[PDB]
Amino acid sequence: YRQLVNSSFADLQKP
Amino acid sequence: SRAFAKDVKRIVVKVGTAVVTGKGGRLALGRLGAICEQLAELNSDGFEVILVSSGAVGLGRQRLRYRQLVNSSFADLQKPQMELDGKACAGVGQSSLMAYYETMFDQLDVTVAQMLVTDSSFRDKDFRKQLSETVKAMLRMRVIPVFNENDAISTTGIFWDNDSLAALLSLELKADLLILLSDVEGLYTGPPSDSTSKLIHTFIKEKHQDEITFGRGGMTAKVKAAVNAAYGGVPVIITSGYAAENISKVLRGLRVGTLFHQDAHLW
Amino acid sequence: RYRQLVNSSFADLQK
Amino acid sequence: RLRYRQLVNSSFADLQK
Ligand SMILES: Nc1ncnc2c1ncn2[C@@H]1O[C@H](COP(=O)(O)OP(=O)(O)O)[C@@H](O)[C@H]1O
Ligand SMILES: N[C@H](CCC(=O)OP(=O)(O)O)C(=O)O
Repeated sequence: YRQLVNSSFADLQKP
Repeated sequence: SRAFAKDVKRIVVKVGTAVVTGKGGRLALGRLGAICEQLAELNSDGFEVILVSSGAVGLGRQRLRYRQLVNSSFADLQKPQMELDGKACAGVGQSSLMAYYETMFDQLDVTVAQMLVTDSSFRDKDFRKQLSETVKAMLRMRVIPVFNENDAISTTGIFWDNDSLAALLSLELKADLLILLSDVEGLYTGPPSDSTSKLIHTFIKEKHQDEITFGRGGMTAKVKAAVNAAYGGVPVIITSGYAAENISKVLRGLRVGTLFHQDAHLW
Repeated sequence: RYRQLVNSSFADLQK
Repeated sequence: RLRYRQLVNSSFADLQK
């Protein structure tokens, strides 16, 4: 979750 | 009164900011497509078309903002977000708009070329002739130029905005008409919001000039550019940019828009 | 608002 | 393309799950 909150939408696109 | 249509060959048309961008800053697809189609059919007929477009800044905001949101931490997407630099926007929006124009005109069998001139380089002497030579050659080649003020690199008391660019350009090119395509359907005796005004067919000084309300631009600059463009040749016409057929009926001799003619005292 | 943030979609963050 | 569209239209929490 911390990852999901300090990450950039683009990052979500990359595994 | 509008009788020059039997002579007009070289035409300069300007599309403002509220004619190219609709909702959200994206392109107004139908409006731009219709205007491009009419310009293409005008070019095919034999007229020489000069285009001075605008609206790159909005496209700018759009794509740049998107990129912002794309590369921004989810939580960080709530904290204050910087405002996109005006110059930075221009550098993206001009490219986007020029590419869209190129694709439409390649679909419409017309070839266009990019021509960016900064307004502070117009005091030079060699440019005064080089611009006239290059535009003459490209018009003889049946190629529609798309002039625009270069905002990516540049440097108020004086407003030398897009209207001034179009006016002084048509002063240089020795054109015939400088059509000002805008959201409104012409001049008005005050704001168009209320119902105590009237559409003005012809612009005579000592009947409407210092008797009407004039308000990065606005009609307080539109009128000041149009008067200077008018005196020195080149009658100008202001017409609504929404209507797709407006150019045709303007050039067919019909009575559409407002005239700023140097010999308007006769009419 | 963070609660709302979590609910919204990147699409919505825009507009 | 479809994955991009799915990610563009999803809830943060959904992105988590
Ligand atoms: N007679 C008038 N007096 C004052 N304001 C006017 C008058 N007629 C129109 N306006 C307003 O001024 C604005 C001028 O827009 P315009 O300068 O043509 O395009 P842009 O500002 O988007 O480049 C219009 O949106 C219109 O609402
Ligand atoms: N590049 C844009 C062109 C748009 C524009 O100039 O319209 P105007 O300020 O004359 O109403 C700008 O300089 O603001």
